[PDB]
Amino acid sequence: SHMKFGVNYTPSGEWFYTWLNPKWEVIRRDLAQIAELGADHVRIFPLWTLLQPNRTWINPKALADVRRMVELGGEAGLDVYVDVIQGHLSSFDFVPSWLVSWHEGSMFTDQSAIEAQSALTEAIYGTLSDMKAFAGLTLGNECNQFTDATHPRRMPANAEQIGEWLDTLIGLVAKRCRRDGRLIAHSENDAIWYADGHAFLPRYASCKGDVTTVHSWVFNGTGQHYGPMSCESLGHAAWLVELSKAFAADPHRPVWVQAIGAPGNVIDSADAPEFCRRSIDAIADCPDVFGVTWWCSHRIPSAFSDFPFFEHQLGLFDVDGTLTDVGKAFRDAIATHRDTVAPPRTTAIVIPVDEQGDPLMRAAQAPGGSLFEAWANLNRQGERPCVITSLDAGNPAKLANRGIVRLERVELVAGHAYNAVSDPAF
Amino acid sequence: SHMKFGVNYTPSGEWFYTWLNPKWEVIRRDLAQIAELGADHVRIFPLWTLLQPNRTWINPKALADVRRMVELGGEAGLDVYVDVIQGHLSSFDFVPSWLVSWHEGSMFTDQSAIEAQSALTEAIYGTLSDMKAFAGLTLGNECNQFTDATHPRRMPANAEQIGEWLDTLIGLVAKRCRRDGRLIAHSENDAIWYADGHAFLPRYASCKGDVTTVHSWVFNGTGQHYGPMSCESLGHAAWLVELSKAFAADPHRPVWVQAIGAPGNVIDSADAPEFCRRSIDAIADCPDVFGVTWWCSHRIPSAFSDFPFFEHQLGLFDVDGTLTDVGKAFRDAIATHRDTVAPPRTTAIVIPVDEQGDPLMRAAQAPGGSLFEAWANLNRQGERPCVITSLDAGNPAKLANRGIVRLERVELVAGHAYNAV
Ligand SMILES: CC(=O)N[C@@H]1[C@@H](O)[C@H](O)[C@@H](CO)O[C@H]1O
Ligand SMILES: CC(=O)N[C@@H]1[C@@H](O)[C@H](O)[C@@H](CO)O[C@H]1O
Ligand code: NA
Repeated sequence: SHMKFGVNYTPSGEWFYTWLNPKWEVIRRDLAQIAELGADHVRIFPLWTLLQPNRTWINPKALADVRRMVELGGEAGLDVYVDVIQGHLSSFDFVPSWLVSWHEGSMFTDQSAIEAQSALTEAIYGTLSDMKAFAGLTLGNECNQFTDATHPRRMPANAEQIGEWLDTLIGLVAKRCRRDGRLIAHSENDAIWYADGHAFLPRYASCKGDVTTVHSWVFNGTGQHYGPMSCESLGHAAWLVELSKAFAADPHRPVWVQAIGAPGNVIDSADAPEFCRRSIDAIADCPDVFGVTWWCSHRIPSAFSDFPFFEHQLGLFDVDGTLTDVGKAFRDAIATHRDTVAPPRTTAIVIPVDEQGDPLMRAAQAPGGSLFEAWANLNRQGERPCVITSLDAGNPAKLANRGIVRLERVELVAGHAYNAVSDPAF
Repeated sequence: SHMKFGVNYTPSGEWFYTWLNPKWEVIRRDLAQIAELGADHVRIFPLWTLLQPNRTWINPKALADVRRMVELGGEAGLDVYVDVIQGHLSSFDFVPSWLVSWHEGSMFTDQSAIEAQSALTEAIYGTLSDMKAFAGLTLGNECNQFTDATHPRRMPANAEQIGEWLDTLIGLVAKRCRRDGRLIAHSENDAIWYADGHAFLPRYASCKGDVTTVHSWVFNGTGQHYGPMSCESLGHAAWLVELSKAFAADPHRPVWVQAIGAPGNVIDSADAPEFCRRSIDAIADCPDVFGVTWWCSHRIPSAFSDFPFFEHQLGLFDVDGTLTDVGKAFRDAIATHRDTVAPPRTTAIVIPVDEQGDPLMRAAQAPGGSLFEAWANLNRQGERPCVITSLDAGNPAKLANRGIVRLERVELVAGHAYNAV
């Protein structure tokens, strides 16, 4: 099992505002730059407001521009994954006018909105279905943030409705994807792992869609509470990988670290290269990792305002296309880990779950929680821990299937370090 | 004093979603159709989300597309008025990501947002300043709806802050407009005239900017309470014209009926042509009317969803491009009233106001109110009433300046018909 290595593509010069009038020669250079790092894929992000400005009209020009960006990715030698619904990017919401204010509604429970997102998922897949470089689709970037209790314009949903939303949209394309050789996934931020009462449940990420996605951001309280270059912080992405597997029905389901960056609000810019290198060392020591997709390709121009300041500095390339120090670190990490194979992990911490396989207390596996710290401490001691649920602890078939020979039990104690946002202003 | 006649331009085929990828040959045909009616101007509506996707970046392609649309209006023989901030159109809000949810803010009070709207106003004027067909700008369509308490995502402001917002944005371009021969205006929905407690005040519409704008929509309770083809309904636009003048410092300031339609949620479709004709008859008998701008040019395609159903039928041309019966009525109204000059109105009903010139009770001038009905009843009787405030009533200079020789005082009685949506 060998990891893919890719980059989340932020267009240079105009960011995602480039979709209004893409500068195709710049986008061509951007993607060639990414390929020259040794990346094998990119993840790209069209805007929902431009794709679907009316509930029952999808803009053909927006679809054609997505196709053109995929085409240029292929011409650079990259596989291209497309996120369908943004939705949310870098602290900003892009919600079409037919779901705001006078037309406020929940994308998760309004049947007419669900039908619209279904039409959009089918239109994106159908537009791209003939492209050799089109590698797969994700429903959208961290869509669960819209339903969290923290959201200022929350779209309500209970957990059963979220399950139906995922099943509906994934089920539109899952059969096509498997027959065509493409991937279908969905993406939640870490509230799915950490926030008690959150309507997206851990098993949804680990059982629905073809691969589990995790987005690893140590500004979530981990870097603040333990230190930016602590083992808890450097190992955070590996923790999410191993945590997610506890909730998977498939004992070797791949886990995609679909976004990870070195955020300057907690990690000193001089440490970001080492953070990159050592975070990927830790990821590479987890079996069945689908790939690592760094956030992000290009710095945000300083002309653009209201981003959390660190978001500007996340790029592997600066605004002119020059490689940054983190870019150099990621390039070297790809070369280092192209054929790293991780050995099985055989000591498991046990997460108490209910009869449906859901955590009794997600706060216990959040930064500062008893389960979070049990894993981190076994990790620091060199024991390479994995994670199972209490239900599977009594299932020798799955245990033997994963090669687990030792169990570690701890009680639930909530952590209080978790940050649901990236910046104090939110 | 002669009226201009124009149309609010809704692009055929794709509505304002056309701004994503304008079909310029279709837009050229749209504007040629409008000119063939005998219209002399159009009002057009760029989208804020496309113009200013970041607080400190205005999209040059969006500016250039506005310029191209103005150019084609001129080539069709039309003057083009541009609304800067949409903002709000036909029940939908278009608010950039940097002012919503995690970035929620008030366009009326957040200084950084005010500076962004200032940059956008200057960029629109500067982009269009060399265009012969560019006739003027309005800050945006019914922007006050964002601060109304009825709005589900309200942008708060008190009346003093609204006044400063207007003064700030208008003052950016007012001198340039006067020097270049163009107009600067702002636009509120009728909450400014009717909604007690609303932070936009009547005198703002009648004193700030170069001309008063009124948008006349009888689904506001007038048609429901009196009947869609009652004199109260047919005269509602003329009423807004004459009511607005009471709060104007300038005794001959022009009043622009900048939007008026025959909404099918209260007016039977078979009656809409007569509603058009007779509403304009009443408007044409008010002096100092800048113009009448019908809502709207082209019907919204039935493929588009979530509009109030009546919005689909407001266009003068059908989805196939054929002239509707209301379009024929508007075309004939232009021919009828191109050279109508309204004589002075000399009998005034008096609006009690406080020392700042604000109504003591806006509900009394709202549908169902005593002042609203006193005007409609005098107009129905052929008395051609105008409107002054109680402050005016003890100012012989202004009274003489407007030619007012008779006053009618009426006791305040609140109306209850007003619909804010
Ligand atoms: C409002 C806010 O800051 N949201 C951020 C989001 O932009 C980011 O993608 C995510 C990563 O986990 O973390 C959230 O807290
Ligand atoms: C939410 C809603 O219906 N808003 C409408 C607005 O679209 C219309 O332009 C205006 C005309 O006066 O009346 C408001 O009530
Ligand atoms: Na529960």
